[PDB]
Amino acid sequence: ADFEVHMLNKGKDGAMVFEPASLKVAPGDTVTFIPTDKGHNVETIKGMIPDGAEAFKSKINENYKVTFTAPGVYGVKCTPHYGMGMVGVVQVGDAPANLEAVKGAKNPKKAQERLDAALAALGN
Ligand SMILES: [Cu+2]
Repeated sequence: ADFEVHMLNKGKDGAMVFEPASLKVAPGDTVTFIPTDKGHNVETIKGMIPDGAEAFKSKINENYKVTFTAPGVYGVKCTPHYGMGMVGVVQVGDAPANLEAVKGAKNPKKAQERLDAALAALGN
């Protein structure tokens, strides 16, 4: 399955958002991060990627397709807008094994708020 996440200046949850900010996929699915607004990118957050994943960081304005192979929870940010809370979560598979690290990872306040809401939306 191939999914899309929009990078937006304004969305349902306010300014500087990924929509959807919460997504559950299967191993081998893809997610494309779409630069619907300019000025955004996607980057994995420190501490928020599972065993066997590779860190990643797109270029600003890049239409960025990730194939998710390693199971677990991924926290992503927009690099410039991380302090404004531009973040999202992708869960790959069921029963993610890296929740403790994910939940303990440090983040700016607005980021943490949105991450925690994304995680709760995933039933995590
Ligand atoms: Cu951004």
